[PDB]
Amino acid sequence: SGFRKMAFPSGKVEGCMVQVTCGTTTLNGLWLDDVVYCPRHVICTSEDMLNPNYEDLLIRKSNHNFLVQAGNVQLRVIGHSMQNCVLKLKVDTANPKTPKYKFVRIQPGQTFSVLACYNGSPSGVYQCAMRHNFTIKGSFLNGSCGSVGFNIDYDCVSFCYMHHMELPTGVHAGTDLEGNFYGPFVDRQTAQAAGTDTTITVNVLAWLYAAVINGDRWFLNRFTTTLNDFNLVAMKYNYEPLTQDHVDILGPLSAQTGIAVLDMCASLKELLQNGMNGRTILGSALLEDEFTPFDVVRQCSGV
Amino acid sequence: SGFRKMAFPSGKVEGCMVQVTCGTTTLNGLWLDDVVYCPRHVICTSEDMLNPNYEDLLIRKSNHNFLVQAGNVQLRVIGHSMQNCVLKLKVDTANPKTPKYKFVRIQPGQTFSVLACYNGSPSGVYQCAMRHNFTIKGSFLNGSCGSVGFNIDYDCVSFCYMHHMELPTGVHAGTDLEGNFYGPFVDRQTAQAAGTDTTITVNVLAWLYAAVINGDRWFLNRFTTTLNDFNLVAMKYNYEPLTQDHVDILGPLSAQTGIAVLDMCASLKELLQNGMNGRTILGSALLEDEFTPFDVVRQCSGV
Ligand SMILES: *[C@@](O)(C(=O)NCc1nccs1)[C@@H](Cc1ccccc1)NC(=O)[C@@H](COC)NC(=O)[C@@H]1CCCC(F)(F)C1
Ligand SMILES: *[C@@](O)(C(=O)NCc1nccs1)[C@@H](Cc1ccccc1)NC(=O)[C@@H](COC)NC(=O)[C@@H]1CCCC(F)(F)C1
Repeated sequence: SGFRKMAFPSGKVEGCMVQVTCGTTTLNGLWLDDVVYCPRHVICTSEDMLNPNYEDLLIRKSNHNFLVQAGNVQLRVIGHSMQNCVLKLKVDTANPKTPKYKFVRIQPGQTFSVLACYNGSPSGVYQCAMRHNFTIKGSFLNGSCGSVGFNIDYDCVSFCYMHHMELPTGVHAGTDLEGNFYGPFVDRQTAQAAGTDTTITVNVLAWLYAAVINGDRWFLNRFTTTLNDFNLVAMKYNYEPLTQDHVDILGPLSAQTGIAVLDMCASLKELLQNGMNGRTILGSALLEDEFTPFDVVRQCSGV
Repeated sequence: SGFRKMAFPSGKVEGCMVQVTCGTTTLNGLWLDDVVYCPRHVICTSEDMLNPNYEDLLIRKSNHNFLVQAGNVQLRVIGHSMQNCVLKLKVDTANPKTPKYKFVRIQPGQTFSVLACYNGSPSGVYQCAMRHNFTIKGSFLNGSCGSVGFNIDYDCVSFCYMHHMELPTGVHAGTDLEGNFYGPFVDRQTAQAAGTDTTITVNVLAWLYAAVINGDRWFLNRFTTTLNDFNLVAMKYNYEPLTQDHVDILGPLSAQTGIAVLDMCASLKELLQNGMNGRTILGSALLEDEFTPFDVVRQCSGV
């Protein structure tokens, strides 16, 4: 028993982190085979951040402008190119610790682990979710750019995120590993801000199933609603619409607990309308939306 | 910015996990140099758990009774002995991935990372705190015994916990790495239960400092109280007494924010008396007591 925000073991990713320096800018890189991936703004200076032309800035650079450090061993840069908002630095040595990997792009509502790094050295690991406005609620300080987000499935690391910057509200923005931003954000200095956000409904129901599996049942009731009558109330509380596909994904949790998806929706409908009355669910006094149905099944007992 | 429950990178610990089998019992072990450490109840059977004599059970065992698996390679057991509630299995091979390490015992209020494992394979990492009643609020399923808790300081792994069992309320109990239980718990079948718990006051104040550093200031006030008048109210809400030593530990956070420790105590005193009025602090609607002053300094900006 127990239910916690659990990150994947970060071992496989720690062996890939390096420090990339260009001039006075130092940030983190990801070393896979003979390529180091890092945010392209490592070539920029404080003056070059109003409206930079990265193609112009990259062509005025040479291989010797990039210092790459893998722990203590220096890596010799033999090539450089840009791929969208990411730099690809060809190095002379293939990383002997390169795990089996994929570059995948995630959707709002999906979760991933983040290995926060500073100067090529990992400081901590935690779990994150991609919000509907394409921001994440992470924990990052100056020098954390280049830190990556990932999921693991049978020793295969699926890299999904690279950290680039912090938005004015304190939320975080980054790209997939192909250099394409999550959301309408740019790697230049603008007054950009995160758009409106909604609560991930399928995740809140999955977390209510984890609570039932762990003994929290005070919020249950005999009632049941229709998918359409549930969506009318969800809309008023700024919750994402629940679809029939989400009901089918919640199926295994519904089967394990003997509580129907529309039965669970009637309890969520009441929690939104009345609140919790000073009671808690899995040690929390708010409804949690950062656990997917997969995360719940992965952590909870199958009994 | 941002503030999250952040575990240490688990890489150094993942390379030490092994699977230990004795008969039909399979659990996790920790391989350091040529010794594998695991819970001693791996030698027991369902019949032997009423009131076992572990000395009697261990003497009826031989080296060939223990199968040790490090990933795929089988480790040959050349010695065995008991150290309190832990078994020490001497193996023929020294772990080449053994990091620099210490066996340290932690106090209530301290935190540590947990690498949950099943069959010698790590499944996830998360942060935990030792409560005043010597239990932890972890996330563990059948087969998780042998999972370890640790802290890292400049590449030195200080192992502080080994998981043994779950208590009836769903909380977890284990030993230090010398085999000595945290708390009045035993590794036999009894109706044992966790004692009363208190809230860790110095941790709640440290977390209020993280909120001020991260922009949450609605709970601040102009008032100030004495250490003695604060402790009278803390006692009523089941909070641990705050000492002058705790005030001196909170000093660096007080200096960074310009808010005096007794000033912060007046805000906590008001939060306990009136609640939050539907407002949140660092995304939480309850007062968090699982971040130490160290954890806050480690994660928050020094500015
Ligand atoms: C790096 O880009 C970084 O850490 N970004 C993410 C952050 N998350 C919380 C705070 S920052 C880092 C690179 C660097 C620049 C110069 C010297 C050394 C490292 N940048 C910053 O730390 C930061 C200010 O430091 C000078 N600047 C930015 O993050 C840029 C702001 C505009 C958008 C951007 F171009 F994407 C990054
Ligand atoms: C192992 O001891 C274990 O996983 N313990 C911690 C748990 N946390 C949540 C659920 S269990 C595991 C060892 C094992 C025994 C037999 C077969 C395979 C593995 N034990 C258990 O999973 C569990 C029931 O499984 C048969 N029994 C216990 O945990 C014991 C209960 C009494 C106290 C104890 F002796 F310390 C352990």
